[PDB]
Order: sequence, then structure tokens, then C-alpha cells
Amino acid sequence: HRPCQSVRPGRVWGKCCLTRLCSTMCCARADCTCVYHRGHGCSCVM
Amino acid sequence: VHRPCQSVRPGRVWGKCCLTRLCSTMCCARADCTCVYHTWRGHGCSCVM
Repeated sequence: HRPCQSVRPGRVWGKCCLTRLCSTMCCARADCTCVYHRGHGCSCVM
Repeated sequence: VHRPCQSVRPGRVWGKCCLTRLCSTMCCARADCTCVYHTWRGHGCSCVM
């Protein structure tokens, strides 16, 4: 349902972004989409 | 991997996810564990030690 990323080698719990993941960036809110080019980032409702 | 993403606390955009296998609430030691039901103790994992 979302990418699950490893935290430490060995740990069974990873981390995941609850809102929107834009490359490596987890957006502040769910109502954000991704922009890429500045730099990659989140575009969110004003 | 791709997994269900559980919230840890309000306001936080990063949640947690079980990289192995989830047996209801329990994240198992290994991806190859399977889920059991223990009478009086509930859902759990059974794993190759």
C-alpha cells in the first residue's frame, strides 16, 4: 500500500510515508502532489 | 517492499510498516514465518528458529 523502507539492517519494522512520497521526500499533507525538475518536492493545496 | 502503513502518533507524516509478515498485530521475526492462533493468547507468529 505504500513503500516500506528499512531503517536499520536487521530491524523488522520499517518506515513509510503516510501522505505522499516524492522520491525521498514525505509531504506535509495528503493533499500534495509531486513536482520534479527548484528540486523535487511537494506541491500542496494553498 | 510495499506494505500497509500504520500511523504511530497524530501529526506525524512517517508511519511504521512490517517488513516481514504481519499476523494481525504482530510483525514476525522473518518473512517466512506463518501465523498461528494461541488459545487464550491470541494471534502470533510461528517461525523457524
